[PDB]
Amino acid sequence: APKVGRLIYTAGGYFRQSLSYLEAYNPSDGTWLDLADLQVPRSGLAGCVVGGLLYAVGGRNNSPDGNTDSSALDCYNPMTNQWSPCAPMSVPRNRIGVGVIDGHIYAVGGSHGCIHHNSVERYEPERDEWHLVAPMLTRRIGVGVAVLNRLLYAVGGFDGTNRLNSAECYYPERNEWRMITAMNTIRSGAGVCVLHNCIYAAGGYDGQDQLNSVERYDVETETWTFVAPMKHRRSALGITVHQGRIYVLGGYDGHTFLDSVECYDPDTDTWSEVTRMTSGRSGVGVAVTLEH
Amino acid sequence: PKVGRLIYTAGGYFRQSLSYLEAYNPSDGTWLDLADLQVPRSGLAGCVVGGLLYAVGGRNNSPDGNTDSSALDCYNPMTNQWSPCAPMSVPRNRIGVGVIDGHIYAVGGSHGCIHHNSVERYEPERDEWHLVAPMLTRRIGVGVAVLNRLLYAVGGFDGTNRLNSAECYYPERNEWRMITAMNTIRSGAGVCVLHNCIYAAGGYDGQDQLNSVERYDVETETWTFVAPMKHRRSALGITVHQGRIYVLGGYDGHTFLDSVECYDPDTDTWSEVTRMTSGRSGVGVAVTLEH
Ligand SMILES: O=C(O)[C@H]1CCCC[C@H]1C(=O)N1CCc2ccccc2[C@H]1CN1C(=O)c2ccccc2C1=O
Ligand code: NA
Repeated sequence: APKVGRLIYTAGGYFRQSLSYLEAYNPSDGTWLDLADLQVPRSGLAGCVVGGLLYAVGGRNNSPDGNTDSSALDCYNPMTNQWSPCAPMSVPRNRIGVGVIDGHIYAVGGSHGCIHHNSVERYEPERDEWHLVAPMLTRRIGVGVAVLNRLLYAVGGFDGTNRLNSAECYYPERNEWRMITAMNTIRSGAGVCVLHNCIYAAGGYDGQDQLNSVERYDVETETWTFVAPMKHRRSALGITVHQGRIYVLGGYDGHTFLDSVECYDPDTDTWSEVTRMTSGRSGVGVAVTLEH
Repeated sequence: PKVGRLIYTAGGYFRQSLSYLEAYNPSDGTWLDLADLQVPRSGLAGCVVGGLLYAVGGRNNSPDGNTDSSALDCYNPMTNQWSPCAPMSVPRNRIGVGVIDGHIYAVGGSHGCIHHNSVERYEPERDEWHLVAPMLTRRIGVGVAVLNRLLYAVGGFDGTNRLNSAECYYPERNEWRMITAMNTIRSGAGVCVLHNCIYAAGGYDGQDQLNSVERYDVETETWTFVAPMKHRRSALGITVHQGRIYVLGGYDGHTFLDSVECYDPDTDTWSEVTRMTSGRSGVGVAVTLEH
């Protein structure tokens, strides 16, 4: 009983300045929707869907006349096509990673000016409150976050001095972090998601170049393995999964800003370009309408 | 009375950091296309000392990468050539500068996350930078004016909030003192001196771009609004030529302005006198000195 009419949202991003675009792609018919724009333009933000509502978390408003790190949590309702402000986070978080467990949004890492966060906080939609949980073992900005077996995985990033290939796993019931096996490649701003019980890490920045390589983590073998690489090299990419296929949206390749949207098929182990965004951008917040 | 003075505009930003050097003559209304900067940059500040234009600080903002500048480059109008001078101790994007007794003061600015309260002074004869007493507040996007041999730092951004505050530097004592705060919060506003009053035109208050203009009389210690500009503009270049303020370019929230307005203090009115060859923001502006 698969759900029909699910939409891959893309919120915010950067192209010469921070963007406020909210657009929705339908993978079935291949159409794009031009939805209500963000109140404040934002890049380096993260997107997630909880209970039929899209959330935009953290980021930064990069403009020609100054920069401002965001602690904002804004909620988009598809029925009304309207953004509504929620309770803001305890601290601003640019280049943030987020994950959802038991209907609560986890805000992981990110930066506030010079402060590279290892702190993590949890949002409860029912009472509109943020609360700090156990902090990470490593400071991480540009961190990719994945949820698997009711555990939160923080993958890659940048601690302020070193660019990270390491990763750690959070345990909500115990409230503690534990380091897992490090990746084969150093990655900051990589697209991290979960597909068929494996944590993927696509693209990112290794300190030298933007990456097109993709590797997945099998939790039982505790081993990172390379799969088919993407066509285009990209960091700060939006990522998500829809009906057994990973979708990577936009990004930055060291020179241009990508409008390309590649689609990974795990059965054949091949990437294919399915569509293009209305304009090239990086640092977007991406999510999908939930299954059921 | 010197004639043939030129309003220079160096650097700027449109899509990426620019390396334009153009000069406007207010007398005949002509534009000159002079030698380009060796490295493109925006958020810089321009000043003239002894017949030589200087380009201080800034930021090479491009799609390939972003790099804050600690560079001092000197333009000679006789040779139409840029020459590199001794660099500053630290990079300073969105810098403010003022000249006192032939020395260039580099005030505030940013180096990535770091918002400077530090100030350093350049000696053209020795080609040396030296740190003086730091400001009481960290300021980026600060406007600098020089009146009665005192340097005034007006407005800006301290890393958390945009500022309406201002402070005055005393070169002989080497210390800063807070003056009366502005009526409006301003970052990236055009600050200059005219008829013994420190003007503060436009800017960015965090929410919107401003068209309002207010001036500070040093004796009354009071900020007072004057006639506002036609266009709302932040990150604008500003200068004074024969008793009239000239604001060049800027950013209005949507477009990058090519407009150049001119303020007449006798009538308290602005008027569009010319257009730049292309719209831009974060330009370094200065004028040929008067006798
Ligand atoms: O995040 C920021 O501070 C600002 C800095 C100014 C540009 C926007 C943004 C930024 O740099 N991002 C996007 C968000 C994001 C999110 C996660 C990881 C990395 C990033 C990097 C990716 N990236 C670059 O490194 C870069 C360098 C130069 C131009 C454009 C870019 C670019 O798009
Ligand atoms: Na903006």
